[PDB]
Amino acid sequence: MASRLLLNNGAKMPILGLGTWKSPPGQVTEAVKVAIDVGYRHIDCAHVYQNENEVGVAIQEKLREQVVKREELFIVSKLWCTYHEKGLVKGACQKTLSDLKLDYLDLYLIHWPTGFKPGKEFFPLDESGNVVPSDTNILDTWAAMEELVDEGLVKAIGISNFNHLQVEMILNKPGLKYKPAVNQIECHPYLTQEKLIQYCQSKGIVVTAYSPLGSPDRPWAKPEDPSLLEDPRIKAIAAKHNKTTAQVLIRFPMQRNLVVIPKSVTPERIAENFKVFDFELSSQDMTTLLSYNRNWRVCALLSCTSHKDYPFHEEF
Ligand SMILES: NC(=O)c1ccc[n+]([C@@H]2O[C@H](COP(=O)([O-])OP(=O)(O)OC[C@H]3O[C@@H](n4cnc5c(N)ncnc54)[C@H](OP(=O)(O)O)[C@@H]3O)[C@@H](O)[C@H]2O)c1
Ligand SMILES: CC(=O)Oc1ccccc1C(=O)Nc1ncc([N+](=O)[O-])s1
Repeated sequence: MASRLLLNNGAKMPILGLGTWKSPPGQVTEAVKVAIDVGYRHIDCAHVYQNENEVGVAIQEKLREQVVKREELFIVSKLWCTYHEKGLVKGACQKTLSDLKLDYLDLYLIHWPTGFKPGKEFFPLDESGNVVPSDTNILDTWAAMEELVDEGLVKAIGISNFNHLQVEMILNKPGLKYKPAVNQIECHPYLTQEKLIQYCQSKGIVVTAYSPLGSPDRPWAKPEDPSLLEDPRIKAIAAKHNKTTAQVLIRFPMQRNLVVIPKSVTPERIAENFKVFDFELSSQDMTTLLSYNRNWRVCALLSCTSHKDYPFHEEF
């Protein structure tokens, strides 16, 4: 097992990163500092997580402490849906850079394929509970992303929650300058993404697996919901390797050649989640974990099912 994957921009991306969605501003600074100390060199961020300033403080302090050099870190952020208009893309990126206190991002993703009405609401909704869309399309937004590479603001650009037809649309864009480097998608044993992964990987697009532990702190979690961390089949596999269930769930996408980004603000867990390079899941473990697929999504973007670019109508 190698620790980094080669992207189609020629850069290498650490296969393990720290997630920061739901990491409070008052805890994420310590969380990122601890991650850096124990060996994480990839942090997954987003404007919409409302904590990029506090992530940037942690990064800046570790650089000042000479713990790590900038070129050794791989920092990822994401363009929010209200900024899909070509004229707003650069300014959204610069705002993220200012918050993170960085000169450049290693990777900037379109967070969702769906553009939302521009303004001061992350999620403009109407009386039907549906999102107010913007007059944008993914190809024009992609063109604006491409300019950020030429302007040196980001080293790589990519997409998130795009289905394979949406990836194909970009790959066939008239005037395409840069292929997406990464498609970041939800992936875990209840949503195995076999076709979308095979598709992206066949195109040289690296897949990042999000919510690998099943996002147990997701704000919409219900007692009747399944739980990967408490799944007794997965506990059994973990017991066999003398590892925790979290460690199995993190190692699982790694062996499929995916990048994986488990989130924690707990120092012991941040350390524990990193201890995944000292064992291997067997071929049958992998086949068994894949058999648990139920196409069960934590992030289904249910407020946008009528948006023209809603990604989860298609099979994959
Ligand atoms: N592109 C997108 O649209 C998108 C969507 C969702 C997520 N993401 C990214 O993916 C990252 C990870 O996904 P996620 O935050 O949804 O959930 P996740 O990483 O699957 O799970 C996070 C939850 O698991 C807990 N946890 C972490 N390590 C644990 C361990 N060793 N044992 C027991 N519990 C543990 C955390 O608790 P504590 O924090 O309290 O320790 C937190 O409650 C996000 O933070 C974000 O960066 C991206
Ligand atoms: C359904 C709903 O309203 O869930 C919530 C309940 C409480 C607090 C926050 C959310 C929420 O939607 N948070 C998000 N952060 C990032 C998001 N993204 O990237 O799409 S959505």
